Amino acid sequence: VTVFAGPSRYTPYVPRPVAALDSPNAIVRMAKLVEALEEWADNYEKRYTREYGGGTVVPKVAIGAIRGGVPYKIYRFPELCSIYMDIRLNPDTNPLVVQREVEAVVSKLGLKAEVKPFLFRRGYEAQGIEPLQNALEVAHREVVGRPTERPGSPECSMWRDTNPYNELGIPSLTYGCGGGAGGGNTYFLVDDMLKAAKVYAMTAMDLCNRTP
Amino acid sequence: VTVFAGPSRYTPYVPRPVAALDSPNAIVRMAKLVEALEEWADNYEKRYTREYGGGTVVPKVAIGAIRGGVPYKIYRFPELCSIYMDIRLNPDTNPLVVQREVEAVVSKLGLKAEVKPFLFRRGYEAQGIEPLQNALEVAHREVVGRPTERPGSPECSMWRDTNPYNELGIPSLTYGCGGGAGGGNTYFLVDDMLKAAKVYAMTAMDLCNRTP
Amino acid sequence: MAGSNDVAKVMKTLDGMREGLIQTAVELGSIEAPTGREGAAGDYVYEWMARNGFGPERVGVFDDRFNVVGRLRGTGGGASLSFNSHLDTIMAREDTARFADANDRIYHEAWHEEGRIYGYSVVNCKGPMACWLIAAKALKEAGAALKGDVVLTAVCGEIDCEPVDEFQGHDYLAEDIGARYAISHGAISDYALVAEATNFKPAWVEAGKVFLKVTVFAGPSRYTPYVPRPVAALDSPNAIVRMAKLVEALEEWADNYEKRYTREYGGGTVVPKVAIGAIRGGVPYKIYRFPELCSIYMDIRLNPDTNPLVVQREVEAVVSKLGLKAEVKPFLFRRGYEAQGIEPLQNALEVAHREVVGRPTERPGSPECSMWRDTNPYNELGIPSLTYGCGGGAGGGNTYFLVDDMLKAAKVYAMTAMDLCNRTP
Ligand SMILES: O=C(O)c1cc([N+](=O)[O-])ccc1O
Ligand SMILES: O=C(O)c1cc([N+](=O)[O-])ccc1O
Ligand SMILES: O=C(O)c1cc([N+](=O)[O-])ccc1O
Ligand SMILES: [Mn+2]
Repeated sequence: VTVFAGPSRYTPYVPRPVAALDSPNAIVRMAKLVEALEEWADNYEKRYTREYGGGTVVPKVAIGAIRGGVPYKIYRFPELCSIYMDIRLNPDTNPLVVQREVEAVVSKLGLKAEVKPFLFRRGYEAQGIEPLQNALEVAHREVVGRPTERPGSPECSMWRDTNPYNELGIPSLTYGCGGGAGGGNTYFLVDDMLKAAKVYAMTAMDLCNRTP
Repeated sequence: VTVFAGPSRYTPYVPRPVAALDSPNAIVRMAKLVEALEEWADNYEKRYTREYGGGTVVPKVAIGAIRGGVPYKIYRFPELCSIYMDIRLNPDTNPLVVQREVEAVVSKLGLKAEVKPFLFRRGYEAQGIEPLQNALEVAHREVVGRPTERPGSPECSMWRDTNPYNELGIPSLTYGCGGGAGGGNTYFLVDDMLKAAKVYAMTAMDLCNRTP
Repeated sequence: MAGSNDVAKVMKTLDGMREGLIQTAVELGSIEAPTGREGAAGDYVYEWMARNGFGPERVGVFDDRFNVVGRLRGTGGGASLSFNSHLDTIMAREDTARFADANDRIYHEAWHEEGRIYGYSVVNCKGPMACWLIAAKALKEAGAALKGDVVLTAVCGEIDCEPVDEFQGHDYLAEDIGARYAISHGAISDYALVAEATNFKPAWVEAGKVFLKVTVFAGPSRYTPYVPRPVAALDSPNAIVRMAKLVEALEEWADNYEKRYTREYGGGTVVPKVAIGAIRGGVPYKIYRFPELCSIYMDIRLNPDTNPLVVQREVEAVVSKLGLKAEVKPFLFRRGYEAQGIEPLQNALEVAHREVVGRPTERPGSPECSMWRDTNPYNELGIPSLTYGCGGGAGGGNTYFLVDDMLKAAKVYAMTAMDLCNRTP
């Protein structure tokens, strides 16, 4: 998201006082856009929460980077300033819909901006997962002792490589020990790692002996 | 000015909703510092305006650059974010005093920050300027036709190379045709350029024939 | 003010760091680091400050010639004090053109024999540098209460090397990329103490300087079998010969220059001196024709109130009185300053000095007020600054410090900080 302003002025000529949204300094305007975008994000994750058999997807939003202009030439404030947003999608959300929502936040503030997508990947729920699901379930109850529980939302609402497999028709799930690093967990119990390796092996012995 | 926050979280784990000033995303907190610094800046130029024989100094403030973190790794928001400020000084202001004021703005918001100077240069009013002043005045009245006026404040309140000369004991002023580029003027009238070259020449013929 | 009971604790700590003080000086003095190659010395100080948690920054114009700046941060609301010394040393092993034996030992090395530390690199200037490094370490480890920051500034290029003619850029610069660069790019503070060797005598006046290149003209060039003889020296076609005459006229001017421009300031009495530091003309590998020109290079110190153009005209007159044609061209100008508003640092130091050294401070020796030290950049930029350390100056030239004296200076440095850094700006 690049917000435009201007005209550029050498610091001894900058007009003051001026309303934030009218500032010639694009950094100043962006700061106002950021709090509007944070509230939009607060409501986004709730509006687009969606439950699937494979888990509940809670799609979140973060502002991951900002810049404008360059640190080694600061005697003129920037005519532009960019923000970089990570916006997670549930499998059923079109990226263009999200872009218009953001274009609208900007429009409500009366700002001139460019909202440009530079990454798009689709999320998927597995189709025909039952054989792997079952093979794993059997192994899990043997090694861990109880039925499996429904996954925590953050671990359903990220990017993991189940997506490429699913996209290409290889039914796929994710499973391992410990809390996610995004959490952030910083360790594994050696005993749990051993448990997992056992589950992985058992899963293989079931599944790899079926005829396709 | 670097604002600190954290802890870093993978986008699917970001806590919402959170008050801006309590946000784990330093960019979010920074937006809030930017508003406080913009108000402080509106008042700074008035509080430190000061009138001298060589002109009236109106010292301004601009935020010239912002960044955090990097655009090519945005899946975790930054724990820090930096701002880069141009703060003009009248010849009589200690830089450390200004730093304390900026640290105070930060403190009033309950933020943890580093306010670190990376540039300091002094401004000067000329001493013992009269002979040059006089030669120039005379030449100016012959070529332009009326007396010189007191300069516009932005042209007194910037950085020009009169400062190194005055610092080193060489009485020095600035003088030319047209509006300043920080203005921003984008052309000169050839007639005005010719007038200046005449004023320069006459100034030289007077002054360089005076005894030191 | 200085703490009552918190001083004794810090002093005790300093008594226990004596050998650490010694090794630091010796290791530091041992590094080959003449002006132009202080890189390695900077690297040492950076990792020393880093280990002791002063969070150093490299602040420089080149990646191999830089200043090192760290801080000992205070609780809040106090005055800042800089401690400053320089990383370069005087003699390079290269320099057979100014010294009779460029490769002595005292010129390049540093060792602890007897409870003394020998070496020009220690007198100027790693001895005093070690002192405040240790003082800072003591303050930090003793948990001394300081409201203000202590800024630790180790600079490059203090020694008066300057570029001229075909000698340009990285290899020949000094002061332009040293302290004044560091201060201009962050190393600012309320007051500054420059640790160089005075003898426990504070100085807060220093001299400026103007360097003149004087080229005398003659001619016409003649192949040696054609040179006209006999001719009065001042009429010689050989510019070398005429210069020889100008040289004794300039030496006479110099004997009187220093006396005429002696001036007494509160910060010390300035006796500004003159030396001819170099001569050349023309080239050694083509001597079959004498030169039509010959240049001389003069170091002329200025008191704080003398315009360099005034001095240039005096030299031009000397040339004129001999009936010679010459170009007197300046290729270096720096101003000297007396500290303004120095009293708080003066007082903090005075009290400390009397606790440790035992007697009042005396007025400084003239050469130490009439030289170039890094007080000039600090004062030029509005940071009141004085000089103070142990031992005799290398310009003397002294060649050693007493360890007992170094321990004393480090103690004086600490007390000064404990006083000053708790005053309100
Ligand atoms: O699987 C994860 O937890 C995970 C976390 C991050 N991250 O916190 O940035 C990135 C990729 C991951 O797979
Ligand atoms: O002299 C000026 O007007 C001037 C303007 C800028 N600027 O607008 O960035 C910089 C240097 C200047 O001298
Ligand atoms: O500080 C000094 O004593 C000093 C001496 C010389 N020198 O003797 O050539 C040069 C630079 C100095 O700072
Ligand atoms: Mn020195």
